[PDB]
Amino acid sequence: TYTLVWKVWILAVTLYYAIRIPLTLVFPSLFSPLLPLDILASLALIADIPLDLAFESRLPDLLAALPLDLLVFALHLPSPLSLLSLVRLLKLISVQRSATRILSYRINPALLRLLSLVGFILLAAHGIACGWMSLQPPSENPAGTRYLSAFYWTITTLTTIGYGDITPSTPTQTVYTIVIELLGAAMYGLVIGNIASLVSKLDAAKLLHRERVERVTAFLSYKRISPELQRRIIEYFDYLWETRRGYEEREVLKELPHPLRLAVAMEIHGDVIEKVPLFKGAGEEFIRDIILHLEPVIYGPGEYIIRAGEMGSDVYFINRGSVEVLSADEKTRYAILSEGQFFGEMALILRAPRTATVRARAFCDLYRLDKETFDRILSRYPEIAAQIQ
Amino acid sequence: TYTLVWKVWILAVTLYYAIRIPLTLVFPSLFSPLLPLDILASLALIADIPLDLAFESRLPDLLAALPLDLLVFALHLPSPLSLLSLVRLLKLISVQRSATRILSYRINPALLRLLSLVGFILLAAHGIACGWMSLQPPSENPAGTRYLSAFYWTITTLTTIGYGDITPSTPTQTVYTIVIELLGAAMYGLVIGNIASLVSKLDAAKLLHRERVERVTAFLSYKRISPELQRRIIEYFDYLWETRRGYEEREVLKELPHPLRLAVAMEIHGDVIEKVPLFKGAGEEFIRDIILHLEPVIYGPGEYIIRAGEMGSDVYFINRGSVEVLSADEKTRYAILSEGQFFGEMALILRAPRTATVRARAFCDLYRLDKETFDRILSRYPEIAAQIQ
Amino acid sequence: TYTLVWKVWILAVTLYYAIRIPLTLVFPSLFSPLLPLDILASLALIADIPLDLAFESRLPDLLAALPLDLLVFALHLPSPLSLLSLVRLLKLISVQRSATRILSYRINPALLRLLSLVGFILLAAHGIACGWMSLQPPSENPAGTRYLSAFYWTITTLTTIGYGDITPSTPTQTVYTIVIELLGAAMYGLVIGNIASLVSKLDAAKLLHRERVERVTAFLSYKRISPELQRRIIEYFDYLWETRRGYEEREVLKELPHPLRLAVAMEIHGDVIEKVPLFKGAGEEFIRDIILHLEPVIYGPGEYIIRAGEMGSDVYFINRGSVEVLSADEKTRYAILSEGQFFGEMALILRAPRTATVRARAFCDLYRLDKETFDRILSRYPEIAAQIQ
Amino acid sequence: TYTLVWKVWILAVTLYYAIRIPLTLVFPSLFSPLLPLDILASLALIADIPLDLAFESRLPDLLAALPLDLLVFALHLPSPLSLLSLVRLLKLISVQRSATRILSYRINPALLRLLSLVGFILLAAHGIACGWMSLQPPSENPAGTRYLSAFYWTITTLTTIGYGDITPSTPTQTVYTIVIELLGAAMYGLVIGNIASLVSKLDAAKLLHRERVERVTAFLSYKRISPELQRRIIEYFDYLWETRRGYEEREVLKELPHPLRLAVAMEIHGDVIEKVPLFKGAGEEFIRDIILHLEPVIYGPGEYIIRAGEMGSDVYFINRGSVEVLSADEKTRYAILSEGQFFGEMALILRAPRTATVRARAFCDLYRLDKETFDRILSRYPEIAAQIQ
Ligand SMILES: Nc1ncnc2c1ncn2[C@@H]1O[C@@H]2COP(=O)(O)O[C@H]2[C@H]1O
Ligand SMILES: Nc1ncnc2c1ncn2[C@@H]1O[C@@H]2COP(=O)(O)O[C@H]2[C@H]1O
Ligand SMILES: Nc1ncnc2c1ncn2[C@@H]1O[C@@H]2COP(=O)(O)O[C@H]2[C@H]1O
Ligand SMILES: Nc1ncnc2c1ncn2[C@@H]1O[C@@H]2COP(=O)(O)O[C@H]2[C@H]1O
Repeated sequence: TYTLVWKVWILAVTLYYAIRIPLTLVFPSLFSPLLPLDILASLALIADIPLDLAFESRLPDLLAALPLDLLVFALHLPSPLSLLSLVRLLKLISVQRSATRILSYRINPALLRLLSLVGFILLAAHGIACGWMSLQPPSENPAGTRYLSAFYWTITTLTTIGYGDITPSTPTQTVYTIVIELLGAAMYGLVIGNIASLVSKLDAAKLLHRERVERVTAFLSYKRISPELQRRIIEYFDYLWETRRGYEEREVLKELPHPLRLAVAMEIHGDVIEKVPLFKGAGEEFIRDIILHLEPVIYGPGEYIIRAGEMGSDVYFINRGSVEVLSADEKTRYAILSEGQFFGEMALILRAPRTATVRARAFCDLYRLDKETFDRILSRYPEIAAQIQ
Repeated sequence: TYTLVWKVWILAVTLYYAIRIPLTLVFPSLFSPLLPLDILASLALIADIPLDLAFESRLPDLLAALPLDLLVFALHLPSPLSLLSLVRLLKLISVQRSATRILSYRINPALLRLLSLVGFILLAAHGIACGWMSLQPPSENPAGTRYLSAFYWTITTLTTIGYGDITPSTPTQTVYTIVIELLGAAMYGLVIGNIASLVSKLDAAKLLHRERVERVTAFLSYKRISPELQRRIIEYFDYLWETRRGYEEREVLKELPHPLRLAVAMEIHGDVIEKVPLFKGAGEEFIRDIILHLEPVIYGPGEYIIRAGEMGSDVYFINRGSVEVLSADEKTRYAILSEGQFFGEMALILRAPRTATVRARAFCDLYRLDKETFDRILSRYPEIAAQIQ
Repeated sequence: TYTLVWKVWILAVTLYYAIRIPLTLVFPSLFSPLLPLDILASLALIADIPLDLAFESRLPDLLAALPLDLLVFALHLPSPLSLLSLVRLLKLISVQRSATRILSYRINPALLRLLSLVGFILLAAHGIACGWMSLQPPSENPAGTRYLSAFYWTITTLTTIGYGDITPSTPTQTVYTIVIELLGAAMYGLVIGNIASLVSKLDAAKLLHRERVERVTAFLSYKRISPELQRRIIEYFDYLWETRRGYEEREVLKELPHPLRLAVAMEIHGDVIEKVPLFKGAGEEFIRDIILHLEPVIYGPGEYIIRAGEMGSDVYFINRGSVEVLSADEKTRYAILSEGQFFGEMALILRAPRTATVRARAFCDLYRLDKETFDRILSRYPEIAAQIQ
Repeated sequence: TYTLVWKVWILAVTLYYAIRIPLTLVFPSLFSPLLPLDILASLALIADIPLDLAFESRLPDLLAALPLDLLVFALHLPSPLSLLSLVRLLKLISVQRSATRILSYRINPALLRLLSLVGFILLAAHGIACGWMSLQPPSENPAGTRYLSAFYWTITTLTTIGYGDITPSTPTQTVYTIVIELLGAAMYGLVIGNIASLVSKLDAAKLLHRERVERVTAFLSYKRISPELQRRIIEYFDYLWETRRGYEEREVLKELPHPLRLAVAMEIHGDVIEKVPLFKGAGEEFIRDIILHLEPVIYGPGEYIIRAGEMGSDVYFINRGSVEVLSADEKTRYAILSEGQFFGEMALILRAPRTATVRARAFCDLYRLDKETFDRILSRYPEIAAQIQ
């Protein structure tokens, strides 16, 4: 758990190198003031190059391990022989790999890639400003002012803005500006593509539900469906989006493995069947088997779950909604059933027409178990089929 | 239902603050002329900060509740001590959250996010123009003209255009222009990504049908399918796209819950089975059970639904098309069947070869019920199996 | 079929209006030279406004029907009272709707939307150049040269390039340039989004096959699969992509309706079962029923379809590949089977171990029919079960 | 295998032509110095135009075959009559087609299209620089310097940067700059769209797993699932992503054909059933049949695979994890089972309650075979049902 601070320190030291080595390349009078920090960074990299193998393609790390920057700056080598100090930025590839490895589970990978690209773009802009120094004619200008001008020019170039108040004056400056132009176009396209990918998946669930509703309502309007049924279906879809975020229970449950799905079924509806008087005198295997076959169904307000006098082969367990039960002819209210309650128990023990109708008060979700699955389950458990009969 | 006008008023007051507080920061001679509106806005925010809890992360609302802007403007504090008045824009986050909460169901969420980003970009452009005032050297220029120049510069920057006729002249102006450059690149990328996400889902159904047709025709061309069958399949796909928008009936129906699917089946084909002479003397449960197993099939023009003399185990209910019936050898036209009619009733009561052939005149859609599902349904209802036999 | 030329003429006349009315607004000395074309266009629009109801939201058409442009130009009304002539561009909305309606089936809808946006952008650029005339100070410059300058400026603005050699000089010019800046950013974002949507679906099948291969090979590498089996699976996937474009036969077939799927099965494998000696003395219903249950399987080179001495319950019909049959111990080659041939016929008439092994020479695709479906089919046709026994 | 070097040579020769013919159009004093290379390229194209038919829409190849460039340059034809030499770039279309044909399987097609577009954009930029020469006024400037200026201008235009330090001065230059402006906007939009398409599919598997986890956890949080079960499910999903990259075994296996799936089952679990004492004295057909019905299930740490005293109808084969077995009441550890081992063998030979419980130590993956599939398999093989009983 203590490797996170070490990785953060590696981030800090590699950013310090990325900001320092091109500035020191530009200004030779910068090696000595930051010499202690430079040697500290070098020894940190040396001590980190074996530490990567502990608690874990490695060519960039090896290239950025040995200190080329110290030799070229101490010897005051010319620019072609000092451009080899730029190998310290090979640490950035391994840093980005480690960052994607450590915090991918906590941060959206598209957003993480976008922030990594933004940081790399800022570092590249600093490097391009330093390169702009390398070709700008010498002048009696403060280092801060000329760095501000170079950073302004490179930020104008990368963002494809092109004010034109800072333009090349020498052929080498023109070649460098063409290269930076192409690089800035490439990274601006990368930024826009990353933003587009992030945005297109920002509301994936909402868009999925929207197209789900649109296709259903278009199909219904083709089939000449009355506005009442259309409004009821739209209200059901709105309730589904507001409660389950438009996710069907069956699709989510089947995507889980057998033991996790069994535990989920336990926690969702084990109490509601534990209240059930019929299923006592039975082992936990029978309970798990019957609740693994509970098919959820959502009933809107004013909908008839069943009709009295009809055959009936289903048993319903209320999960989160509230539902009312009326008489056979639906004049008087027998009782009120809420979460944790169940009805239709008479259908399991006897094959006779139902006694009373039950209608949903509001949007209620309940689990329906047909007689086929119940008979299949009790067939595997003859000892349970005795007392129920 | 009266909270919509209150939310609209909150929108208006927060936009007024967003347009006012930076302008008043720029021009000190603006606090007094808009003092009544300022105090009205302040009292509206104070009265709204408890109203959010009624009829419903809250840190921005609390930050934007108390009036920092009134204190700094009355005391004429310097710019570093008056930048704290910008906390009133924390109301914008809650405003955007409320806007996404209230009208997401009525407006495409991608388009809603795009418009919200456009409005925020306009407000940010106004703020950036005000900041451009804050660093522009003082001059004897009208407020309108200098605001027009600043807004022109910031709109040029944000849209990544960069005319260059308005460029920084001071180092602080250069730093501010770099910051605004990065911000404008970021928001232009955001705009382009939002537009790309909106466009990619503009014709999701049409693109789905297009790739559906393309894969089918490529597979058929691989299998050496004659141009006649290819043209017939293409015509069927065109009819499907023009009627059902390329949506299969089974996929749409199975995506609905059991009661809503039952009601949809009711409205689609309850009349066509109510005409059916065979199914009278039966309860509504049997009707719902049989029509819940009706598998829709689309028959193109000139296609043979069945052949006379063949065994036959299907019954078809015309839904929206028109179909013709010929003789066994197909010389004479027996009759014409249209929407609401049905044929194949003889197969349900007797297992004998069919008497006559039936061929589709135009593109007709009808529901086919095989003998297996019918026998399964009537087995559950022995009382219905009596009169049918 | 003669409405296509009329729609093309409407396209030409509305483009002529879009290019003419702003130019004539800019140059008052342009109404008379194009007066015959103007009145011809007006009468064409008048005669077309009832023709839309024949052989087929209509508010833009009604607005663009009556000739506001003729009145304002003849009366030489000022700019605020002549801006009402721009209602003729309301014809563009109906033109775009008709274009999307007529040729959506022949041209990729994303590409069609991109071209429509490009044309609208060109027309808008012409209009913006005309507006640039409307605010440019009067000068002794040729109309062609000033139009070229205005079009250059507007094309620079819309493409977010911003050279800056043409910049506003008056406050009204600055406001117009800000508006055109925002519009150009919006339409450039629209162009980029349309291009991104078009590109993301350019290789949908290829990308689907690529991710299909990648997930399979990653899962196999996780399960420690030898390089031989990995190479065989990669070769099979390459063959599948090169022949069927990565589309599984079952997925394509099940996406078709029952009669079209039956006809496809007819054309694919009716000859190969017509050669089959066992299935003669049988009606076409039995043939269609058995071939509707043919499950396709792809066998790579060197793969064992079955093994001699094993029980065996499958019959295979070669479709497009070439396959060889060896002895029971696989020393001698019994024969060579090609497209249109079949083997495994002994398993249908007798439940005994197979006599010889059969191995694929090259990548061969054949249809496998297990004994379960065959027994189910022949059970429905007892008259066919006689001679086969 | 020797056609790859020929295709590379064609690439080199067509790039040489693309860089040469516009430069020679600009500078008439360039035909003679590169005459041997020109005639070598011409003869290479002539010898390649029949070679395309060997070891394989052809109109561009025929157009670019015959040497129009040699005639116009030798005759020193004017620009309108020498623009016909640009037909040599028709070779680029066939080159791109061949490149997409040869290395699509080895390189991501989106990335390949992006690189092809980048190369075409560089060639077009060179051509646009040459066209900029064609309209630039003659001056005593070195060819290198003026080419650098033209390339700088065209790169500024295409990347939508627009510095403005190089602007048109003549009407023809203005028209050319407008055309290049539109072309640069189009290709920049193409680059951004290609980058967006590449990025959106960079982490398709990771994004799929992320949305899989998000929908599951949202559904569970809706159903009031305790943080313990939520954490267990999150840990299982993390393990699944880290091992199988979030791919379910069933989905991957069913996407393979029957023989390849059979071979995969062989290699995955043939040894673990070869250790099994019960299944000896059985043929390979029975082994393949039983292992083709092995349903994989993933059990997290601390999870109960079965419970002692319960009926039990499953047999589990450990594949990659490690699992422990305890007593019936779970006080003592019976043994330790690892990869290649199996338990639950008693359920196959006798229908009695299980003797001991088995719980997973760490995340273990094992294949569960229920009694239904085993009974179905052994029913087809009566000779195997003897010794097992
Ligand atoms: N007053 C009530 N309280 C609780 N449950 C009831 C009441 N009336 C009817 N039910 C249930 O509703 C069912 C409808 O008919 P059943 O025969 O299935 O058995 C009935 C009971 O399970
Ligand atoms: N003239 C007709 N009018 C209506 N239906 C018919 C006519 N002729 C045949 N049919 C139907 O077409 C069916 C074809 O053969 P069946 O034996 O299934 O029973 C037949 C009737 O259901
Ligand atoms: N020489 C051959 N020519 C054609 N088919 C053959 C030949 N030898 C074997 N077969 C087929 O291969 C099958 C393998 O064993 P069966 O008993 O299924 O019946 C066999 C025949 O159908
Ligand atoms: N000590 C052990 N070593 C290996 N396997 C065991 C051990 N104890 C129990 N099992 C297995 O675990 C199973 C649990 O109950 P069964 O009756 O299915 O048969 C048991 C054996 O297959």
